[PDB]
Amino acid sequence: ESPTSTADRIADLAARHEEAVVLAEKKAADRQHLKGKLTARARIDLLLDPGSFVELDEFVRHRTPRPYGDGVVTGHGTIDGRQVCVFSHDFTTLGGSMGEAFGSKVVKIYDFAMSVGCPVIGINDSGGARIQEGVMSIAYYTELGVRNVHSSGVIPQISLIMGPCAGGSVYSPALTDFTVMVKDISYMFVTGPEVVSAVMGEQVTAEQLGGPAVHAEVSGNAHYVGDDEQDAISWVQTLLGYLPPNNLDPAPVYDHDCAPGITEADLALDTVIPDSEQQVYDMADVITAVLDDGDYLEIHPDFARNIICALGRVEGHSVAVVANQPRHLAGVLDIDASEKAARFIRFCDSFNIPVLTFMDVPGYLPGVGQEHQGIIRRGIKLFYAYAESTVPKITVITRKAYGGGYAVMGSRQIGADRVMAWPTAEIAVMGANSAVPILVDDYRRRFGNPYEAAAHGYVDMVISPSRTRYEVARALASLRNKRQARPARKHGNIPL
Amino acid sequence: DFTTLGGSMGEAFGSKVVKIYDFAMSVGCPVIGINDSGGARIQEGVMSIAYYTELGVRNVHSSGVIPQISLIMGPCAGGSVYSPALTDFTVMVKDISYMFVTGPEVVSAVMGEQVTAEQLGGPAVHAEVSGNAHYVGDDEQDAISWVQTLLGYLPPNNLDPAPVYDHDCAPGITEADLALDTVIPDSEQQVYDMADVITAVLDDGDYLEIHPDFARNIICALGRVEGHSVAVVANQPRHLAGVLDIDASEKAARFIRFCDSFNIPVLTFMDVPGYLPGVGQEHQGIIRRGIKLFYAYAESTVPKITVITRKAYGGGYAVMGSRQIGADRVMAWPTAEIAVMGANYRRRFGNPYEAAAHGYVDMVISPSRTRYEVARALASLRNKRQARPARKHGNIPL
Amino acid sequence: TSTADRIADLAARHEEAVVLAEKKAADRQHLKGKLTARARIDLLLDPGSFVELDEFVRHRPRPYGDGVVTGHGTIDGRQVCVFSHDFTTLGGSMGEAFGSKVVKIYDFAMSVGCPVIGINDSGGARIQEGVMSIAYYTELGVRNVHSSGVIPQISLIMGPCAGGSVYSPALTDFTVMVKDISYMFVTGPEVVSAVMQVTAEQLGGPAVHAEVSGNAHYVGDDEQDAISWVQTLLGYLPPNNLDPAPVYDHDCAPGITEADLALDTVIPDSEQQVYDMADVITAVLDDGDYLEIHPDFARNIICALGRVEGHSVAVVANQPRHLAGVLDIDASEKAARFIRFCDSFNIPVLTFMDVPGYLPGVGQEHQGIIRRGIKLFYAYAESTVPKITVITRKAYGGGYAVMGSRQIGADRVMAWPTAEIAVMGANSAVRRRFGNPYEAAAHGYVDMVISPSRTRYEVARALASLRNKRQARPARKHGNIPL
Repeated sequence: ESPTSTADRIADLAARHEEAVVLAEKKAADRQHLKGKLTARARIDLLLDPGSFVELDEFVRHRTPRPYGDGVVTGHGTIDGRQVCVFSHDFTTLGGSMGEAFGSKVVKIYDFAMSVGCPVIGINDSGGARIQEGVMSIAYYTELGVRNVHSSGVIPQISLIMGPCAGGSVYSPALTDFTVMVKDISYMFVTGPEVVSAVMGEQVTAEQLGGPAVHAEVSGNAHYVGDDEQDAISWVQTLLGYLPPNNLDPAPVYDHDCAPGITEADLALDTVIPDSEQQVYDMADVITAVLDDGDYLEIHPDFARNIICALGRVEGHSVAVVANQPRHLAGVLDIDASEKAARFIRFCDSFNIPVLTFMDVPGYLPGVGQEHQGIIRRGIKLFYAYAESTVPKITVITRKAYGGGYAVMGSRQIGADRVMAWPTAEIAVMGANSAVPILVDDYRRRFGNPYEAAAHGYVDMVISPSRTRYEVARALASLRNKRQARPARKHGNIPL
Repeated sequence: DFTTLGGSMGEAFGSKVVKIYDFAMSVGCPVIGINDSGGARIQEGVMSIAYYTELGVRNVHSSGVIPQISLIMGPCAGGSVYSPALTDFTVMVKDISYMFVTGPEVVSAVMGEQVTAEQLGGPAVHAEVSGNAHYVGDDEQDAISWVQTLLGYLPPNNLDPAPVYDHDCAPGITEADLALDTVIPDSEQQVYDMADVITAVLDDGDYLEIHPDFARNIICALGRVEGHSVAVVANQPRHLAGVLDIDASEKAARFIRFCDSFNIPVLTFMDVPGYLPGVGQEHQGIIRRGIKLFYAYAESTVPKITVITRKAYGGGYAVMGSRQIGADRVMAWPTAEIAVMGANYRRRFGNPYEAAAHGYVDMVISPSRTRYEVARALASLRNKRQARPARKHGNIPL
Repeated sequence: TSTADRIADLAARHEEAVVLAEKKAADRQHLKGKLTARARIDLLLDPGSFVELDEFVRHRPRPYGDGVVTGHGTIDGRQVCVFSHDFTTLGGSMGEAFGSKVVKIYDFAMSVGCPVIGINDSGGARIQEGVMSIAYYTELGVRNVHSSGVIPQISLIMGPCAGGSVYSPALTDFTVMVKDISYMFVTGPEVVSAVMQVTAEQLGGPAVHAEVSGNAHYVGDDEQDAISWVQTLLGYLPPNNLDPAPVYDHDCAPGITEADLALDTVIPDSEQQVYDMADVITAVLDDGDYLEIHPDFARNIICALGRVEGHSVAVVANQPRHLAGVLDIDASEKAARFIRFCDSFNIPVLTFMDVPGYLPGVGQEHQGIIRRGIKLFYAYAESTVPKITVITRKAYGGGYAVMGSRQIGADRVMAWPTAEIAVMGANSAVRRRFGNPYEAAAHGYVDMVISPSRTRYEVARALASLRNKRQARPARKHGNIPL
């Protein structure tokens, strides 16, 4: 019911707003704080620019307790001045459970984001499906999932996991481009610990089964884990600072403080590669020499540490970095590193971010484990990602460049636009220990260098390492107007 | 030709394969590669790698453009695996073929593992464990025959139509159809063979099965209805109660995306209780890998018909070609149980009628009618046109 | 339970949903001289071709189907989608379940590109559902707008159709009502009389919309005739705006016939004597037959679909038997929308012209003959389908400009020796020297001057010569036609 008078309806609206927000927030704060968690609205407030939030569907209700908003807070705002859409589950209101009203609110802000081409950040903290709504619940899960698939590579999609996330709740995060978890308040699994322990013979805790560390290091479902909710939200904002709003519009360009000439940071790369091939180096020291301010945002820091995927800038422009890391498993490629880099590269290609590869790859990790778990069809994903991509590709060969690993890591035949090799680059069909299908020191002298590849034009230049920053910046600037045609098809058939 | 220079990859060799692949892309016809190689020609150094890469690149730019089929009829190691891995179907032959990125010499010298080539990457390994092999022939005649039969279902390319064959379906109800009224057991812990339903519906009771020895809890096959190519994805309760898991999800997911690329409609037979639980499945990444099948269904635009024979719980029901994921026609049997969960109640909710009340299902039929209604739906959907997101490509989880 | 028991349980609800519901519905509808929703679906579609969807959908008394029968089928072998309100169940009123069923049939028809036939017989909005009903009305309306010119849309009005119920029929391409059993109005006679005293038939009965308002393109004597009318109409149309129209075999005489020669005498000698333009049209079309649109509305103009050599042809022709064939508001809007529809579905336009000018008067000017008569000019100029024009007699000023003259875009314009193509008539220019087509012919504004007996023969040839016509269109979301 409503009042009749105009002033009384304005007052009545103020009362319902008071109940739906101010009251609902006080009380949610009490229940969440005793579990070390923030409220849906506190997270929205930390994520968005102050004063930018426009809340939608504040007075939506389900159709049979009927709290305003139905357990999710939705709307849009800005992050560092650029528009974004937002939803944030309220775990304290009907469990943040997936219902038709809840789901319709999330569907609307997703439709809006697709309509204007802006990113979507989902803040997840849910008790799961709303069982009393029966199959209706499933329908809306599927609706949201379908939008994720139709937004994939169109608008950036980021998932923050800041509470329970089980069952159908895992479906939308799984389809977004980045999933960010938080240290002690989040977990993630399709099937829960109690039923795993009831049908399978396994007694496991929620954190052992699908805690943050599991997905950051073992399954690879988590691209970053924040120490606290603030650290995760900050990571998300920093990531958005590298991305375009959509796959058509340009990425942001920032002012820079790049040295035009040789610096001591540049001269340090002349000694970064050890004399002995037993000794490794930290690729990060190479990467930081090239990127603006020596800084980058690392994707999957704790997953497949034998390869680095990161976003940085050169002369104020977004650049994606993929680099073999000799500090872990000698920088060989394997299943985890290949899927890690493969999806990173395909994402950057969709949103027109050029890829800067630093190569030092001795080969693949050999064992029964790798073959039986499918290194062929899963390692080939990185080949597919490189060959499919049309963004500018610049490749710096620092050391090992053996066989298929060399082929995959942004070689010129796979589509790289500029390939430079240091004199430490060893570009060969295989190492000298493997080439005894026909003394290994002699082979090492003839072929442990880039000059056969350079002689065939497979690399474009062989430079002193200190020139790297400079040449990368040149190559990048020369490639910004690149246009490359794509095969005509509904889509490819990438191995899965 | 393995007997000539080891059948090894070089610039001349490689340029010959480059020329035939360029031709096939040029006229839009399928490519069948027959592999039997000692590997890279090391005397040619990086040249060999370059050409491997060239062929790989062509495979990627042909993916979803022309059907690509790889027969592995011998050794296939190192660089040799790259092109087969990128084609759409890999067919091996027992006793004579194997595939691995790194060979046993290096596995033992680097990892301390003593394994033979056949244990490391033999046909059984790739047909049953890794999934790299979509079919393994007993002999070469059987593998070649399999490849030709497969081609008989497929269009030459992603624009031209698939072949249509002469037909012999009985116009009215048969006893094979009426047999489906009895296939679902009364007792719910008792299973049935989903293959009997599939063979009841398809022409000649026949289908060419993809990945027969891999993830047998799901069936992927090509068959025909009234002479037209139809792709079948079906839960098989004979293995793991028809549960979904990592292997089944990736198997069906790629099958569906390939069929979508070449305009083959997808007919789903649903009977899924849920997902396989365990530390194994979660830590091996069931979230991001199981979701691949959801991506495949939701992305696809070919006609999709779904027959719900029995269990239809939660996310399993969502993924298996529900209407909300994009299916154009969804019919349910009276044995269909469409609910959020099973018993985590059974009398009021163990049936298709709440989903039917919401229009989430289009149809509740006696099973003997399935073949007929499926045929009608398929024929009614051949002119389907559906728009696709504008993008270079999506960002499917890998 | 048991598997056999669930099959039997399903048989019980199926009989409950259709057979028992059908006999009660048939009773309550026969009590008003109307057939059932399912009976009409069965008269419309090919026997046994109907596939019903959403048979057990229920709202949130809960009857199966929620008061509308939805599905798809074939008409004379070609696929069509159909919905049919059941007035006896919950008033055949618009609710969310009801609405979702028609939305699904509409989505399907848009998806496969086949026509939609809606059969309307509704108590209006389901008030108990509040705004939900409006929401769903709107959904359906939007789909009509996005189907407009994409798939043929036909509305059968076979009972009450008031309030929100009028919105979707108004947006379809053809609305057909039935004598004595149907009516249409935005607001009902109750409130209309409460600000004025009127009955439903005088406010919005079929005769009103067939002759006065123009909302009804045809009125059937009974339901069977209206349905037959719709099937005959679909036999002329493509399934959608991309795929070709049906082509039938014919037995056209290859040479000049006596039927052809009868037109040499059809135009009277003295210019105050009028003729029946229909005799010319029937001389040109296959079997002397055509399907007339808006037969009782603006009868100074004829709009019809016929065939030449088995191919669909649209005919727009001035009719001197009514208002001497002048153009007016009603005739302009009728012909204009017919032409735009035919252009959307790639049906060529055959014009027969005998136009002395416009109907004069305060009535016509004050009600906007400028902005509404100009719609027909827009329709001709916008259209890109082949346009063939036969000028039988009067060809005066803007009237001649509008009916498919060559400068407005016609591809072939032939004139009889009785054609008087002039800037204005004899009385207004202050004529024996100008009462003829030859200054127009001398300028090439007409392409040929023929003896009337040649008409059919040249028309057919022109038609056959133009099937591969392509014409570029302005780059725009859409135009700004006057409304």
